[PDB]
Amino acid sequence: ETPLEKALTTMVTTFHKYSGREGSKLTLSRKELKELIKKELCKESSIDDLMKSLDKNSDQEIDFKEYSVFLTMLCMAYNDFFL
Amino acid sequence: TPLEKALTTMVTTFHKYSGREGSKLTLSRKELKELIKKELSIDDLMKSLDKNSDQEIDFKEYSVFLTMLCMAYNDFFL
Ligand SMILES: [Ca+2]
Ligand SMILES: [Ca+2]
Ligand SMILES: [Ca+2]
Ligand SMILES: [Ca+2]
Repeated sequence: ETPLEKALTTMVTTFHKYSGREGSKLTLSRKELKELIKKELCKESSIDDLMKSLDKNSDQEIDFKEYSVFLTMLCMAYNDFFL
Repeated sequence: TPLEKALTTMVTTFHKYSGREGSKLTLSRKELKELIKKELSIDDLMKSLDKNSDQEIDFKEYSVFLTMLCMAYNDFFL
């Protein structure tokens, strides 16, 4: 309906358009995360550094809460460009 | 990239409402109540989000709101 609701909707579906390609469909592996960004945001394994930043449980996959934190970092940054 | 357009909606919506009164960088109770009603009680949500008890929602605090919503949307998606 409203652009905000449509925004939220994109965040949740985008997660699942990539998490279900391999392994648990609930978690983005390294590969799924790399496909995610490259195709949906703006690429060498500095994915590694990100993985590290986001992967709280050191299980080497990004679950949905963990992705939620990525989305936040992005918003904070989009917010500063905005000013 | 829709994702990007989504993140864009996140920040501009905040600012579409934060600069109406008081600091242009925070949402008062009134601005918050505007956001939400036009874009999707408050007292109990204020209490939830207002980490510093200053009675304004700064951008980080709004961030925690957006997360709450995604967690939810993620459920209705299952
Ligand atoms: Ca997966
Ligand atoms: Ca993890
Ligand atoms: Ca304000
Ligand atoms: Ca506050």
